[PDB]
Amino acid sequence: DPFQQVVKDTKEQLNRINNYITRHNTAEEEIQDILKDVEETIVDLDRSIIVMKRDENEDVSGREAQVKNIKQQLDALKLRFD
Amino acid sequence: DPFQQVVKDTKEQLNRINNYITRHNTAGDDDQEEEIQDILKDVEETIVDLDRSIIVMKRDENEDVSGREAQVKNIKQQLDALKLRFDRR
Repeated sequence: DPFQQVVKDTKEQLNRINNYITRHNTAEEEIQDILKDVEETIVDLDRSIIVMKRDENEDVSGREAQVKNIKQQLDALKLRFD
Repeated sequence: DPFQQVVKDTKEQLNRINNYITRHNTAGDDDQEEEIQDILKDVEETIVDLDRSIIVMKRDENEDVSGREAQVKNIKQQLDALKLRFDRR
């Protein structure tokens, strides 16, 4: 699952920057840039969830339309049976 | 889905009864007529179940989304604390 891999690698990337700050705290422009890259990645995750809610509402709508079509085919058939 | 198969199958049954009426403007034999009534019964119960399953699907998928949102909020918290730590260098 793509979503889970992105979450994992980002998690991982964040732990690396953290460890890097720890070692350098015990001991800049690049960290600021990396954090901007990560903020962008996270907004993309947010967007992908939104797309997912949309697509699933569409799948649901679509299934409901199929069941209603069967209902209509049954009703036409009952009438025809009369 | 199995949903899609059930739809497939139920439409097929509907078609077979239609074709059956076409071949019989008056009653076929008792056994034939009763089998048809049973198929109508089957179809009717299947509708209730198909409807019910759409409810379960919406539920399940809503849970999947909530899960994903919680996962993103965790990363975001993890980033925001790092940003502050970086600020305090």
